[PDB]
Amino acid sequence: DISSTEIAVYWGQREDGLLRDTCKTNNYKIVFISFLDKFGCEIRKPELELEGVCGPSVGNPCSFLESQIKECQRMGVKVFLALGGPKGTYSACSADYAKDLAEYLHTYFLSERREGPLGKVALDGIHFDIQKPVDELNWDNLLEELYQIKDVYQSTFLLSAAPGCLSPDEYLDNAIQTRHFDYIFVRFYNDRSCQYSTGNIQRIRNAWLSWTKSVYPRDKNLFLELPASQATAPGGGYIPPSALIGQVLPYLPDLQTRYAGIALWNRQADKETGYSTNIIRYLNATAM
Repeated sequence: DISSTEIAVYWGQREDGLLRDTCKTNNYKIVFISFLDKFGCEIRKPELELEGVCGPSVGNPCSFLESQIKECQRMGVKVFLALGGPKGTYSACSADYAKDLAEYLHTYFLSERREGPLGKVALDGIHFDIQKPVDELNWDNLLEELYQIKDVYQSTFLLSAAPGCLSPDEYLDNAIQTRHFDYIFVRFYNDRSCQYSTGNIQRIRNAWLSWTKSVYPRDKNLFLELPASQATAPGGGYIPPSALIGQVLPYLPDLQTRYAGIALWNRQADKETGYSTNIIRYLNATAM
């Protein structure tokens, strides 16, 4: 229901501030470290670069984040690594590379097995933000390979995706049809066919409906990914918090069985506008 809303947020740029500060707000159940955005056939050991935050090009090692990640986790925040995003050159390449990459993710991010880009960590999941890949092949294979690893090691890490709001998604449909994703964060913005606009919820309600049919199993596994400010939604889709709570959420089909919460693009914008804070105030403690 609305009261059980969980909030995820994207973090990974200078303007987002500290990962620690993000987690310690208590506003978020999930933080996506964003993004591993340079990988593909001949990239044997992908390197993490967080814009203005860490990586070889910045001169501050991403491994400094290990302690912050672990404190996030200790206070119950799930920390995911997000693949892809709006920039970079990324490809799952081939069936073979999909296995190599899944193993890399497991070894270096999901198991504390070796020192990796974020230090020695076991992240809570891998998030497929496949919005601008080289192309559409092999994302299903990557997901399959990660899913199989989880079974090999009886791991608890989660797998999630962020498709666009018109179903079927051009890049992620085959992956989503495997049913291996735990969570789907549908990007209801930058698309007039399926996003909110002032006084008009029909397109977003209809798109949500479409996604409830498209995504199996029929669990509480669907989130709305939304921009946290008008400026992070140049193509539209921003939903004022009062409208989200009053005009949109109550009217989502299968709200009571499918709705898990929302994700906010991005931490900087959320800080600027107070979006999640306001959401929590309303949906949370509507009556104390």
